[PDB]
Amino acid sequence: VTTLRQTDPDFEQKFAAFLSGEDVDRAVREIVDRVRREGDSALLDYSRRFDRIDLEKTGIAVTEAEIDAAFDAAPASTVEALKLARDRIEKHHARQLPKDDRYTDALGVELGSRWTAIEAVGLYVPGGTASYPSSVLMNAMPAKVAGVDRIVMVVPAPDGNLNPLVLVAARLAGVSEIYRVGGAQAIAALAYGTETIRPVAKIVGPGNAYVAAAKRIVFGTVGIDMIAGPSEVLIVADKDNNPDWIAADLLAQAEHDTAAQSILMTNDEAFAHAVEEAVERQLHTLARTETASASWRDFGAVILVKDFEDAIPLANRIAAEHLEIAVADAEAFVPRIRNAGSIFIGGYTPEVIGDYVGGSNHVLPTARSARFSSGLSVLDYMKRTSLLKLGSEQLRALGPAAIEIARAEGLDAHAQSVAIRLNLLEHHHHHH
Amino acid sequence: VTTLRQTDPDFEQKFAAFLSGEDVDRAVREIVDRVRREGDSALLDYSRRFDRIDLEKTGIAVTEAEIDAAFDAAPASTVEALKLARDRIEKHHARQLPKDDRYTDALGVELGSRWTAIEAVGLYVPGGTASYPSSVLMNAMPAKVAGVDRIVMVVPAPDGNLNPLVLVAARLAGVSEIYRVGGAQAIAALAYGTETIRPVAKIVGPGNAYVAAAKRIVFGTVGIDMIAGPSEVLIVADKDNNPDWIAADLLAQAEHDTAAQSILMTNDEAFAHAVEEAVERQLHTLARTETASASWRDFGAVILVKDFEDAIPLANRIAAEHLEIAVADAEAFVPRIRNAGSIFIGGYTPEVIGDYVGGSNHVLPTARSARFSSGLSVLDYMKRTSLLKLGSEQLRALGPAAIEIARAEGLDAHAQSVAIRLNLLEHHHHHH
Ligand SMILES: N[C@@H](Cc1c[nH]cn1)C(=O)Cc1ccc(OCc2ccccc2)cc1
Ligand SMILES: N[C@@H](Cc1c[nH]cn1)C(=O)Cc1ccc(OCc2ccccc2)cc1
Ligand SMILES: [Zn+2]
Ligand SMILES: [Zn+2]
Ligand SMILES: [Zn+2]
Ligand SMILES: [Zn+2]
Repeated sequence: VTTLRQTDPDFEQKFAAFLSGEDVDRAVREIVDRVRREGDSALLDYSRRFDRIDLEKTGIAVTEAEIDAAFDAAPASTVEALKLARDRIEKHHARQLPKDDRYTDALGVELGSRWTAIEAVGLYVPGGTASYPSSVLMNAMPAKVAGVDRIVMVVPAPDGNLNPLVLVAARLAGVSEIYRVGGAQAIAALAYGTETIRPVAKIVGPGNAYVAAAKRIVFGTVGIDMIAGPSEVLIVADKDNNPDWIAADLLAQAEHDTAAQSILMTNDEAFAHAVEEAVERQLHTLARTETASASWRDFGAVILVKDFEDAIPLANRIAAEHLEIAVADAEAFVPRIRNAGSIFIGGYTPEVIGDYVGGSNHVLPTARSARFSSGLSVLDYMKRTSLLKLGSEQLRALGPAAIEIARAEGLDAHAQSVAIRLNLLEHHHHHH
Repeated sequence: VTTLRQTDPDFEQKFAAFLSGEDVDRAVREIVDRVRREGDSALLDYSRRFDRIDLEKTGIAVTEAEIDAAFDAAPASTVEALKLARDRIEKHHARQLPKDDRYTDALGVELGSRWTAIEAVGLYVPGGTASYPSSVLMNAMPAKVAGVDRIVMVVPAPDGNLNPLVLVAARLAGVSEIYRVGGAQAIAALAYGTETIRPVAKIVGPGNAYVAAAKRIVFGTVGIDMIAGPSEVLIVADKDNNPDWIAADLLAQAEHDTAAQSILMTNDEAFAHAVEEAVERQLHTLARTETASASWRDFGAVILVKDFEDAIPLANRIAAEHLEIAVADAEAFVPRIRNAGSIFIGGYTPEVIGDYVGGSNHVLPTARSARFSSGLSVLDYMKRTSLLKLGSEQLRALGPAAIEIARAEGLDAHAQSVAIRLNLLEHHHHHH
C-alpha cells in the first residue's frame, strides 16, 4: 500500500499532498427553510421522500412502550455490556465537571466564573446500519453528567426500521425524547422547532452530507459540535510489536467507512512489511471486508522514518483523531505529540477499547480538526457566565482608564456611562 | 419606546415575536475558492476591489517600523490605559488556565486529560471606524495567556488607513504578525494560506456579512469562535436606581450599532418612564447620537413585570450578551438567571467597565447564543487530548464487554482487534 519515505527528496511535497483533502447546499437550504416555515407538515413530507416512511401512522415520537420492547429483544450480555460502558463513561466524564471560580482581586473587584448546563440538547444518530448504540452512550452520557435538563434524540427509521439497541442505549444514557426523523429536515426541526418537536439549544452528532450542510446553516441559531470529517487512526510503532495486532488495529478503523484512513508510521521497513502481510491475511479471515478492504487500499499508508524523533513533527501535522503509540518508552512521546484527539498507550490498548468501554468519549475531532478541537466532553454541554461587581472605590480606580479608551475609540456614550457615575462620586475624593 | 406588559393576555405572543429575528453566500463562495486556488494574487485583487488599496506598494504585512510609529503618535494616557487593561485581562484569564488530569481507576486503567495550546490563531479585526484597540486586547490576550505559539491579526486598511491604536494594542497583546487585509478574502487566506500568509488553525473575531459567510464555509478546515450576531444589553432594575445612570447604560450599548438592542426590565412603570426621559435628554447632550438614536428607537424596549421572580424566566429566554442586575439583593438573582454571557452586579458596575478593564472578556455570545455558548476564554485557544493505557489485566477485564458491543454493531474488525489479544492472553487466566 501507499508508502512514504522521509528519506525522499520529494517526501515533503508528497506528504503535504497526502495530507490534503456539492449542490447539496442548494437543496438543504430549501429543506431547512421549508421545515422552519412549515413545521411538522414539511417533516413528514421530507420523511416520506427520504426514509420511505409515513409518520402520520408510525407517529413521530417513539413510545416508552416501543423502548420497553427493545430491551426485551436484546441479549442479556448485550444489555450488560452497554451498562458497563455507560457506567465507565459516566464516571470518567463526572471527573471533568467544571468548578465555578468567584474571587476578589487586590483592588477589591469581585470577579467570577460560573458554569451552567445547556437547557436542552438534541443528538443526531444516523439510521440503518450506521446506527450504533455505542455512539448513543458517548453522545448522551456527557449531557446527562453535565446536567442537561432535556436530552432529545432524532434517529431516522428508513423503511420504518430502527436499531433496537439504539433505543436501549438511549434509555440507559438518560435520553428524554426520541423522534423518528433524520437528514437536514431533522436538524431544521431541532434548531427551529415544530409543533411536535420543541427546539433545543445545541445539536451534536455526525451525519451525512445533508446533515453537515444543515448544521452549517443553523450554527449561530443553535450550537453545534463540529462538522463530521473522514475518520482515522495513526499508529506509531517500532519492531517490538506483534504485526498481527497492529494490522488488526488498522483494519478495525478501516471497516468504519470506505473513506476511513489508517496510517502506520514506523522506523523499521521489514516490520512495515510484516504488518502489511498481516493486513492482507486478516482481510480474508474476516467477513464483510468490503469496506475495510476499500479503506485500506484507497487510504491506507505507511510512513517510514529513521527514528521517532522524526515522527513527532509528522504526527503533529497529521493531527489524528486516534493515535496509538506502541514504541519503547511510549510515555515519553505523549507530551511531544500535541495534536491528537485521543492517545492510546502500549500494545494492550487497541483504540477499539476507547470506542466502547475505556471511559473517554469516542466522539472525536476528525480530518485534522485535532489541531484546534477536542473530543466531546461535559464542557460541550455547559457554558460559562462571567460575573463582575465593582463598588464605588473600584469604579473610581478603574473608571478613568475606561473613559480614556472609550474616548480614544470615539464611543462617547460608553465614556458617559462611566463619567456620569464618577462626576458625582469624585466629590467625595478631593483629598487624593 | 416599545413596551411589553406581562399583564397582557397577548404578552407571550408579543414577547415571542419580539425575541425572533443573502446572495452574499454565492459571492463569498467564489471569493474564498479563488483565494484558496490562487493565493496572494487573488488577495490583492480583492483588496483593490473592496479596500481601494494597492498592497503591491503598501505591502501586505505591517512592519515593526510602522508599529513603532503608531506608539509614538499615541497620547501617553491612552497607551497607559491600554496597558492597564492588558494587565487586568491577562491576570484574570491566567486564572482560567486548565489543569491536566491523569489518574488510575479501581481496575487499574490509566485515564488522562491533557491540554495544549492551539499552535497558530488568526484574529480578525474590522477596519475603519469599527476598528477598536480594546477588541484587539480582548481577542489576543487570552491566546497569549493560553500559550499560542503564533498569533496573527488581519485588519483591512480601507483607502490605506489603519487605526494606529490597533497596532499599539496588537503589540501589547502579543500579536506576532499583522496583515492589511480583510473580508472573505482574508478569512480564506488564514484558513487555506497564501504565499505570504501561512495558514492558522483557528480564526476568531466578528466581522460583516462577507466575513460571517466566509467563516461558515471554512469551519471544519479551521476552528471558528462563532458567527457574530446583533449586540445587546438587558438591564433588570428596580426603582431604587438613578434613572440617568440606567439610561446612560442603555445608550452606551445602543451607540455600537444601529442593530444593537437595549432592554430595560422593571417592576415599576413610573421608573421606566423616568429612564425613558433620561434617554431622551442624554440623546441630546451627547454628540454623534446618530447610531444610538437609531438603535434605541428601532430596538429599545421596556418589559414590565409584577416582581422579579417573574423576570427570571423572561431574562433566561432573552439570554443577553450582557446583563446588568440593579435590584435589592442582586446576588440572589445571579444563580437564578442561567443564560447570560456576562452579568454586571450593582449600580457601580456599568457594562462598559467589562468592555475595557474589568478583566473578563468582552467577546461575548450574542443573539441568544448565550443559551449555548460562553464568551471567549483561554479554553478557546487550547484543546484537550484524552489519554488511555490498559495493561493485560485491564484488557482481560474490559475486553469481553467491548467485543460484545462490537459484534452487536456488526463491526467484526473492531471485535477482532480485541479478540486477537485476548485469545493469546486467556491462556494465562484459566484459574478464574
Ligand atoms: N471508532 C469510532 C467510534 C465507534 C463506534 N462504534 C465503533 N467505533 C470513532 O471514534 C469515529 C466515528 C464515530 C461515529 C461514526 O458514526 C457512524 C457513522 C458511519 C457512517 C455514516 C454515518 C454514521 C463514525 C466514526
Ligand atoms: N461592549 C462591546 C465591547 C466593546 C468594545 N469597545 C467598546 N465596547 C461588546 O461586548 C460587543 C461587541 C464587540 C465587538 C464589536 O465589534 C465592533 C464592530 C462594530 C460594527 C462592525 C464591525 C465591528 C461589536 C460589539
Ligand atoms: Zn531523526
Ligand atoms: Zn470504531
Ligand atoms: Zn410574580
Ligand atoms: Zn461596548
